[PDB]
Amino acid sequence: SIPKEGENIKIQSYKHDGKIHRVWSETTILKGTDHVVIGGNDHTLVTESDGRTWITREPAIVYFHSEYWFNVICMFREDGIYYYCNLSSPFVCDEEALKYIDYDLDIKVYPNGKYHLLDEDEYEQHMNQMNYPHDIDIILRRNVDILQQWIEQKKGPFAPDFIKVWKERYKKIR
Ligand SMILES: Nc1nc(O)c2ncn([C@H]3O[C@H](COP(=O)(O)OP(O)(O)=S)[C@H](O)[C@@H]3O)c2n1
Ligand SMILES: [Mg+2]
Ligand SMILES: [Mg+2]
Repeated sequence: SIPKEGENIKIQSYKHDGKIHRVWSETTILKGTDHVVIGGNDHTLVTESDGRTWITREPAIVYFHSEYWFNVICMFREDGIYYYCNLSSPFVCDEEALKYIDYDLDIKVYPNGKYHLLDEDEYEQHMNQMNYPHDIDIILRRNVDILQQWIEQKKGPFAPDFIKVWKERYKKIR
C-alpha cells in the first residue's frame, strides 16, 4: 500500500458523500514511507466530477501525510513557487490510487509566503449539506491553524531546502 519510488500513480479526491471530486492521472513517486508520500507531476491529465479532462501546464511536487488532515501541492509557475493546500482526510493508498477526502477549505501561498484561506463559505455550505460530524469540523479547524503555523515556520513542504531537494529529484527522474 506504500507506493514505490519511480511508480506512476493516480490520485483520487472524493467528497464526504463518496462522490469523486478530482482525479490526477499520473504522478511519479519520489518518496514513499509509513507517514509521507512525495510525488511530482507535469502535464498530467486531470478529471473533474462531470468527467471533463484538462492538462496541468507546469511541474508540481505533491506532499501527502498519513496523520495530518491536509495535503500540499507546490506549483512551479513562471512568476514563482505557489502552494495550494487542501484540508482533507489523511491519505490511503492502494493499487488503484492514492485516495483522500477533500474538505473544501484550501490555502493559497504566494511566492513570498503570504497565505490566503479559501472556500470558508463553501465549507460551511457543504458541512450542512453532507452533515460533517462535529469531530471532523474540530479536526479541520485545528488543521487550518497547524497549516498556517507550518507556512509561517517554513516547515515540511514549505522549507526552501524541501523544494531544492525534491524539484531536482523530480527533474532527474522525468
Ligand atoms: N483549466 C481548468 N479547468 C477546470 O475545470 C478546473 N477545475 C479546477 N481547476 C483548478 O484545479 C486547481 C484547484 O481548482 P479549485 O481551487 O477551483 O478547486 P475546488 O476543489 O475548490 S472546485 C487549480 O488551482 C486550478 O484552478 C481547473 N482548471
Ligand atoms: Mg480542496
Ligand atoms: Mg475548495
